[PDB]
Amino acid sequence: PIVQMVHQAISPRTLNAWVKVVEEKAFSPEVIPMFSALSEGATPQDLNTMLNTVGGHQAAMQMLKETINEEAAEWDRLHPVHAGPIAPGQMREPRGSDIAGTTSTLQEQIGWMTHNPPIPVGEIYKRWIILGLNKIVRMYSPTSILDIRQGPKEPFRDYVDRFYKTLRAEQASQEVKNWMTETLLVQNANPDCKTILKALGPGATLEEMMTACQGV
Amino acid sequence: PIVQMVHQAISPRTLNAWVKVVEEKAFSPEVIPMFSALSEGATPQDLNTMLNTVGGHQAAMQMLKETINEEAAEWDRLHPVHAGPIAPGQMREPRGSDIAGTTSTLQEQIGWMTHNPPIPVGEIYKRWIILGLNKIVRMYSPTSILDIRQGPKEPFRDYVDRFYKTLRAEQASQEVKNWMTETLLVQNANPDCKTILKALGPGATLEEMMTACQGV
Amino acid sequence: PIVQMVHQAISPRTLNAWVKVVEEKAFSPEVIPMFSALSEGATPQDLNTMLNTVGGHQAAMQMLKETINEEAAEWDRLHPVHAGPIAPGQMREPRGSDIAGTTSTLQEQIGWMTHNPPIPVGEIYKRWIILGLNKIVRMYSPTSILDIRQGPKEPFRDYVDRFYKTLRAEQASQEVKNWMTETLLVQNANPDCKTILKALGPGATLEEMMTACQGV
Amino acid sequence: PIVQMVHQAISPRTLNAWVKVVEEKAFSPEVIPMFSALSEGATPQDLNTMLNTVGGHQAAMQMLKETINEEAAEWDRLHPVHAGPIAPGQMREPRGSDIAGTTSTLQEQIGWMTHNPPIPVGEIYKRWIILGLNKIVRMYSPTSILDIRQGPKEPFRDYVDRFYKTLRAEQASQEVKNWMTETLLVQNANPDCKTILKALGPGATLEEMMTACQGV
Amino acid sequence: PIVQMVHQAISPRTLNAWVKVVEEKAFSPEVIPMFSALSEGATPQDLNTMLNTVGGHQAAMQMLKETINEEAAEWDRLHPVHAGPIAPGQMREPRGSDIAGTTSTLQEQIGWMTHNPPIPVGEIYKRWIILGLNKIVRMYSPTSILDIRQGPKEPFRDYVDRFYKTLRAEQASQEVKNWMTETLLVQNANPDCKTILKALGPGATLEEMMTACQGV
Amino acid sequence: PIVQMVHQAISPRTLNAWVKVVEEKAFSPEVIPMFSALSEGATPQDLNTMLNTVGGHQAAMQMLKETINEEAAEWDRLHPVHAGPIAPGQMREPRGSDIAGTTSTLQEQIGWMTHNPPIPVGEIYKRWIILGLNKIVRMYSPTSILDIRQGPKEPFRDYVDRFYKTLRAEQASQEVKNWMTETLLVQNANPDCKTILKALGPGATLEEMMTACQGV
Ligand SMILES: [Cl-]
Ligand SMILES: [Cl-]
Ligand SMILES: [Cl-]
Ligand SMILES: [Cl-]
Ligand SMILES: [Cl-]
Ligand SMILES: [Cl-]
Ligand SMILES: [Cl-]
Ligand SMILES: [Cl-]
Ligand SMILES: [Cl-]
Ligand SMILES: [Cl-]
Ligand SMILES: [Cl-]
Ligand SMILES: [Cl-]
Repeated sequence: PIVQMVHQAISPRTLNAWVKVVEEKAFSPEVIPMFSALSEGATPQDLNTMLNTVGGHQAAMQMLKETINEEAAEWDRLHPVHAGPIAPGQMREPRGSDIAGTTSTLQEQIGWMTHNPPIPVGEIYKRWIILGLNKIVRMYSPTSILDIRQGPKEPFRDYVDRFYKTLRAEQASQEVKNWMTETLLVQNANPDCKTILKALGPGATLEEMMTACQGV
Repeated sequence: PIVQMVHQAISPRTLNAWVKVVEEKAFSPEVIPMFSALSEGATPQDLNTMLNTVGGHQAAMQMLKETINEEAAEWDRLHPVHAGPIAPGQMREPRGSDIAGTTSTLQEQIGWMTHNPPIPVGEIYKRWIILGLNKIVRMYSPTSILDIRQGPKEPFRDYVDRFYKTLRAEQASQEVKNWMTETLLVQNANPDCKTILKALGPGATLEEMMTACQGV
Repeated sequence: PIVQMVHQAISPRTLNAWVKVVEEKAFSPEVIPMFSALSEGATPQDLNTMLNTVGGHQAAMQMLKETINEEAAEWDRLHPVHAGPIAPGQMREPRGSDIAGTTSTLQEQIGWMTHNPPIPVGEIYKRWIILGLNKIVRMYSPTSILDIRQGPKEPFRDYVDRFYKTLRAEQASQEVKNWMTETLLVQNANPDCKTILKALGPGATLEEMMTACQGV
Repeated sequence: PIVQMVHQAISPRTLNAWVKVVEEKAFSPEVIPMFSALSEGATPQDLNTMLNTVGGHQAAMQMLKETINEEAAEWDRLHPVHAGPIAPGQMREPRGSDIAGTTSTLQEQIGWMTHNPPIPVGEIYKRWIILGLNKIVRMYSPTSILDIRQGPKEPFRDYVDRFYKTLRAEQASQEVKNWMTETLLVQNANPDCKTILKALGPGATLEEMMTACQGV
Repeated sequence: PIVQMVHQAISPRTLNAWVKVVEEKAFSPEVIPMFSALSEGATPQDLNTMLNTVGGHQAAMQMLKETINEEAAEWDRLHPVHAGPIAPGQMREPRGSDIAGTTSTLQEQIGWMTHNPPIPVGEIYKRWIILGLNKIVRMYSPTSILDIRQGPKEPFRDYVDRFYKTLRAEQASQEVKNWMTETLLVQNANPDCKTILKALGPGATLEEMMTACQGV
Repeated sequence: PIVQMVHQAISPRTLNAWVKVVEEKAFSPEVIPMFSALSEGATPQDLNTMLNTVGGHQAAMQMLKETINEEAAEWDRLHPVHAGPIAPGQMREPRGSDIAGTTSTLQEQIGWMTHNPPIPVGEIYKRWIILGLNKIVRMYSPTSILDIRQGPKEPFRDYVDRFYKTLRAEQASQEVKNWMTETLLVQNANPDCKTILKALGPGATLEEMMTACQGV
């Protein structure tokens, strides 16, 4: 990576941490923030390193490649490379494959990221990767948010855990996710607690809803 | 984070330490000082990282979001953003969402924190988070301080452990907590030790109270 | 902490090390040097961090608070704060609560410690804490030094281990501890070895005493 | 290694990490990116270190030596060393054995890598090593891509895992690997899912293919 | 410690390493080089830290105190402190107790070690400690070198291991240890191997002696 | 050690790593590259540290001492120390014992290594140590290369592992080791595979030989 801006190689325990995360948790939603955390300031070389060191899950890793290729193709459409000799004081325009690290050197990647103005190929490629990770996470989620219903003897707290866990893996914008909160959470509660929450009105906090069905 | 003031990415073992803390201890009172300890000099990006890497406990994490949103809304009320072009020498006013890291870049967060005078968005957001963590801890505490009573054969030392453990998780200011100490501790002791402590008078130290009921 | 004088946040494994020490060894005498070791150059913020991250032992932690408050009250008595506007070139007088970190900022704590002449609030508060730790250790020691007596078939070496272990936790100055060595050690040995040591005279080293009762 | 350009010795946990990788995973495809990751900025001395610290697998390590010798011999053919005294301001031409580290000193290796223009002996030798590692991985793969066929009750997702796992270890260029994807994957699926995928047409993504055979 | 010359606090894992060494290996000869290794550049404060963090073994730790006090008393005899006001440009003469760290501050210890000419109180105290450690190791060794005799079916290699292990813990100068090698090793071998070694003559290497009795 | 050229103490986990290597793997060939790896830039003090921290194996450690003494005696023969006062601008000539670290200070060792021209006592002593380590490894190898013969049902790959493992521990130059490869490997294969390899001719690679006897 590059620390704020001097270049550094990816650390053994960063590498190891990422490997263990995928081994232990597969593609559970929290893996993605972990990935981003472990890739702060990462060059495409470091990002590819993290991806390539994953054994197994090669259907997902292939899916991720395609997503990255789609995003790369789109970048090329919007940003066409122009014919001409790259002047002494300047550096060339990056393609999608240069951003994905496959067709660019470490020094070129360092060049784009540090040069003024900054061309953050690390952070661009990272967004493409996270995009592909979301597609995987969402596909690899077994349950739908519509199916999360509170059991008759289930403590509300456990139902809310399942609800927002499943919600975290849903393919939905924030406005849609807002609708799911205000509609489904109360709708799919068990009869006893459902009554209790309906009596609070449709503008009570989760704290208030959780403390309300705490006894029941 | 930023070390005293050069920017740095959050370390693998900081990340891992925070993850294990929540796994092992859930939301026991000591988790909060640990959080603060592990987030010293943290930017909103680093703070969000720590929060987002938590798997499970999504009812609490959602509660935390709402608290953060409430604190954000309050910040906006007190600090209204003004219309105008941000001059070359200056930086824009942060909103609550910029402080919560959701609508601000890493560079902007670095900008506010390092610029003179300092606009410590890291430390502001951290207070909001700790506020929300307290709401969770206090809600997730099973016992009330009123219910902590010494068993007939219970060593005083173990009763005082339970008392100040439960006290640590109570929703109460210091003055109220002072009242609980001077009132309940002696009140809820077992008959034999209760007599002993009453004889010391109402201005004896815990050391004196503990050593007094040490034999009994 | 501050490394010799640039400020730094407390490390994950410092934090973790302190936590494990208390978990594994409770308040055994060696915990205190460990605490001091792990808190070298620590600010009050770092010291409070270490204390607050302890789960359980809240009777002791409360005792420690009172001791710290007593030492704070005493500091205020000897050092009264004066009325007046703090000039541009100067910094305010610290109270006991500023030294205990509860009423002072990190920057103020950094200010006092680095400014010339040095006002070492870190090292002052640390002494108060160690004072309170001793009160706990000594109270939480089950045995008295008077009760350490050598068994009839006990190897002297094991008796000396028990003696100086129990001695380490005693409430006694060095002169009193010197008296205990020269009086009790030989006095409370078993008959066979007691005779042997009496024959050496009252000015023989522990090495000489241990090697003398090595065969017996 | 050399960090961007100051020289450094290879770290204990880099060393250990590489050792454990080979112990745990033998020569599974992901070992190679790990090797490269752990050898970022490595000198030939550091590269030889990593190779020599491997116990066992000495048939492979010998194979690797031969590959390295072949690449070394080829370098010498293309780059013949010229007779003459190396001037004060200059440094000598590296042979293949100098690149492989066997006939060059650490200082010479540092010299070539840092001097302008750069003579990256570290990165050249690394390519030769990775070349030899591929020969081993590919030879040590038990299965052929032609033999990966979906079981009648096998979830497609598991079949795609096996397919792209085995594909990763194949001796094939990208164009050949593209042909294998578009030809064999669908061809060797089980009857029920095979029909489903044929109906999508020959330009559907893996995401679309995987989600299509998700129910079946 | 002080790294070559900037001051630093003792690291968590240095501390922990020393603690585990004593727990696992007690006072086996190799502990002493480990101690010295872990205390490279250590101030008396750091040295006392390492010693004080040892739980158990308090007979030995007390023995060590006495040795340190003896060495301190001897230093004072040879180096008497003179009466007079310490000038602005100078620093005071250290006593034995200042060297042992008990009566000197960290800054004074830093002062003596860094000032020109150097007054290495760290390295002086370290020698006293190692002196006391040897007394302990040698006392705590169960066996004498005279008692190491080769069993009739014992492989010579195992006998030489026992011999030089026991030799390492002996109270003897190098000349005496040389005599033990050339005299006892061959003398105390078993009849079959004893004959073999006598035939080599009295100037053969251990390699030659070990390879000679390898078959037998 | 000294990092490229500022002095540093040997790290806890370097120390620990070396200790574990000897505990786990004794004197298996790969230990030697590990030693060298862990001793990059090491002073004689650091080298002695690593050697002295080994518990057990004292027959080997004694053998190593003798080898070091032999190499030291040889250095003294070739490099005789001259009589005269060492001038202010210069430093003294090192003896073998100064190189082995026994009769030289840390500062002298730093002096020789950093001064121009460089007198690399660290790297000289290291060669002597590795020389002595080879003598041990080779002596402690149970099997001869002549005795490695392929079993009738043994996969060739396992036979080649045993061959080059045993070869690695042999006392032989590269030319002799080349002869062993081209002569014995094929000679000592089992009848079925022996025939197969003879048919390839006497200039086929190990890759070709291994892939040839892969089916058989
Ligand atoms: Cl790869
Ligand atoms: Cl851009
Ligand atoms: Cl997230
Ligand atoms: Cl502000
Ligand atoms: Cl707290
Ligand atoms: Cl003061
Ligand atoms: Cl080797
Ligand atoms: Cl080149
Ligand atoms: Cl102590
Ligand atoms: Cl001196
Ligand atoms: Cl030693
Ligand atoms: Cl030389």
